[PDB]
Amino acid sequence: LFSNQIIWFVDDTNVYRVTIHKTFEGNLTTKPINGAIFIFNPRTGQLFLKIIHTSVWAGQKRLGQLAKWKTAEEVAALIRSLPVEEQPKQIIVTAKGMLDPLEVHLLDFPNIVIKGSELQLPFQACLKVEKFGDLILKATEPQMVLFNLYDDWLKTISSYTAFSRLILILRALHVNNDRAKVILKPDKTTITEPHHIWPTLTDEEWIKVEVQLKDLILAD
Ligand SMILES: [Cl-]
Ligand SMILES: [Cl-]
Ligand SMILES: [Cl-]
Repeated sequence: LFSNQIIWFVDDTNVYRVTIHKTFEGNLTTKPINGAIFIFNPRTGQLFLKIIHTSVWAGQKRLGQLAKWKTAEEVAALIRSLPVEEQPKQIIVTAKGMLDPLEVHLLDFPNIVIKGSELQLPFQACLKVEKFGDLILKATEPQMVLFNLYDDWLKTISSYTAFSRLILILRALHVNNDRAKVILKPDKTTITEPHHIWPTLTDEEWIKVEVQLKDLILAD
């Protein structure tokens, strides 16, 4: 996972999003809201966030199915925009419905291996992190935004350790957002830098946090 080969995880979970409301007449209305594709490099921490504006669905039906195809289209478009040296060698998807769309969209890229995964990597949780949630909510058109999901961690820990830390954060936020946010703020003075995603914590603080997040996930 952290070798010389560029690897991307691709998450389509958040592409097609809706709000459901029961009207005064007793029927359900379903209205799309903006979504996002998450494309993540586990070695470097790079995230490509492709915001999906609701206008893309105009006209269309079976939007949850079409979202798999839209995701594959956008992955291919990103790849086309990158020099060959920056293109991934492997694309890993935790949703099985992404496999066939990606295969058909990436026929011009014979070097790229597509595989499925049973890992729990819930980028959905990022919608709970104000930076991402508000950006996605308020967008008025599609756009791509770059992030570094490991902040400054790699100065002192390995990619393996950083990946493990990130997964514990995402899973804990997914399972119990309120308690995870408390765990991640151990002191009144804990802050997150404006250009960071996650709090600035000491090594001792991260040790305790990681154990607490793991325990939270186990308690579900
Ligand atoms: Cl884009
Ligand atoms: Cl490593
Ligand atoms: Cl989870």
